[PDB]
Amino acid sequence: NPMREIVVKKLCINICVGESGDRLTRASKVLEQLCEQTPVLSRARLTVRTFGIRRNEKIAVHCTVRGKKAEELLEKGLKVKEFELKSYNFSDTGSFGFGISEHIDLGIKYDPSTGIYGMDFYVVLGRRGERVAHRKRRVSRVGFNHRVRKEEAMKWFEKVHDGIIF
RNA sequence: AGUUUGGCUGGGGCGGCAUAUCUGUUACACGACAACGCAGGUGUCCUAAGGCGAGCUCAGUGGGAACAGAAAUCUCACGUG
Ligand SMILES: [Mg+2]
Ligand SMILES: [Mg+2]
Ligand code: NA
Repeated sequence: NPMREIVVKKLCINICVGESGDRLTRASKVLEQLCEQTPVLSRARLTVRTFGIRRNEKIAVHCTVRGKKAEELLEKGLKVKEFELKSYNFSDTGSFGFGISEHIDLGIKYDPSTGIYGMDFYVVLGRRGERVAHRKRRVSRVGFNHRVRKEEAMKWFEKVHDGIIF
């Protein structure tokens, strides 16, 4: 069927830094730069003495991207990881992710003020017509065979660009 | 000089509060029912923790992502409470 193909729904970038000061402020500037889109902050839940954080205190910053920018951002990440992944990176849901250690490598001019950060990339894949599980009116469940499974995920990956090590 | 120096109570005293009151059970499938019977509360707190409209779904579990681990943040699914 023409609309049984697998497309990329969204790509989510997350930066999980500690503290709630200038480190968070600079990280937000870096993310909104690479994302050309306003990011949002996140607050903790519990209080942990070991991690030195309190409840509802600013910790991380993240954003989500859909469309062409999502596609090209994904390409840059795979280029940094030379289009090479591992077997234990794909979930049975039908998604996968990875992480770069230095934000310089993506092709961003280093600035001596912001510093160097690492980031997380997560990609969600699914067919067309999943809105039935998200619309306000007459919400239902997607069919089982229509759902995306893990085996089809790597096959999609190799099709666009191979290089998976089991 | 005048007067007073609580009560209940398996005698009275010391102890306790069964002295004004709320929930479950004793209580015998309407209602009502005792003991110093059992297990616990009350003399406060809130300009929002009051009023309404809208949006959302909780506890938890499983699969995934640099530092990150049993436990930090992001994502998908299940989830009659
Ligand atoms: Mg009767
Ligand atoms: Mg009765
Ligand atoms: Na007496």
